[PDB]
Amino acid sequence: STGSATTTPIDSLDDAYITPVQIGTPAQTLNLDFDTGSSDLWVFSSETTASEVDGQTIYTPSKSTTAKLLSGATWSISYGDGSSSSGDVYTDTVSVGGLTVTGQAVESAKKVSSSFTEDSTIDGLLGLAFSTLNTVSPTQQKTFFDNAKASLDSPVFTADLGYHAPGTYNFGFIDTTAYTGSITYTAVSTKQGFWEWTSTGYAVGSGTFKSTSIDGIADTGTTLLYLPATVVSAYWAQVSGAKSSSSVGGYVFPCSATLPSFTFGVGSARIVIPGDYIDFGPISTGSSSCFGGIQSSAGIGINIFGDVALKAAFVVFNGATTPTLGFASK
Ligand SMILES: C[C@H]1CC[C@H](NC(=O)[C@H]2CCCO2)CC1
Repeated sequence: STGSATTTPIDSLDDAYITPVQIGTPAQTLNLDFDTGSSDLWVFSSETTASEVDGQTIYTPSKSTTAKLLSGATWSISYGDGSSSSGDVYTDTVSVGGLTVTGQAVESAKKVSSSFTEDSTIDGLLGLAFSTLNTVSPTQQKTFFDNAKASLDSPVFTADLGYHAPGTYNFGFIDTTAYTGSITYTAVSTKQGFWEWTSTGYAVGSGTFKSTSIDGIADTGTTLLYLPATVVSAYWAQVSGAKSSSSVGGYVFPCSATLPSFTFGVGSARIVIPGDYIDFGPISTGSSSCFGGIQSSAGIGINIFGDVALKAAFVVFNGATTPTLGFASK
């Protein structure tokens, strides 16, 4: 089997991407944030504290003839951005782009933190990291991909995120029309539960490539590119007037600037992030200070190849017995 679904930016800045997902019988379609940096499929629901729901579409398990309470199971998750959610668990039928999993754990939120409430466009998350990170207790649950994997034509999924445009998540096949040149594959460590890999270096604009190992995670659920402070300083030094602002919470730059590109290495291959992809717009409405899309990972504890990097590539998440990651230009 295979599946193919379009993923759409939630706003004009590509702050996140939402993908429609069918849950239950008859189908209830919710728009979920596919997150390769976590491993829970959770949704706003009829069980979510009423004051914490503000415009989201909810899953109502009592209206699904295939929903079953997973007795005694609870979940609770906290993300790197400080947000959180928790609740109980149902199993139900879940379909993405024509690919169906029966008996998928659907984690129903009883509580969500304010950032979730305040984002009316995201109805929940669909985790695509390794199932070892799943938070369900006392019986850990599998991700949608892990459940689907044995049925797929090939044990892979791909992320093809757009810049200020829709893109595609495919399951079970590689669309050879969706990228240019060849796909370069690179090793993955699953020791922390992430799609963790080592970039071979970077360049800023038309500058020379610096060969240096940068360990980080491929994370579709993180907006920006978080890299070591040395790398990030070298980038922003090429933008007149750019500075790190403790009050704003990272590097800002004059909105009048033209940003240089940023290149990252994948083995001997190179992925170029155009300068425009690094512009996250005014820090506040009407401001001439703009927020940068490349930020320091110092204090996070891990480097994160988030959407800013991933959207510049066609990315293969290879879930073979020994997982790997592939990157192609597009
Ligand atoms: C238990 C699991 C729960 C999900 C966590 N994911 C994250 O915080 C994301 C945001 C940035 C890095 O990846 C990782 C631990």
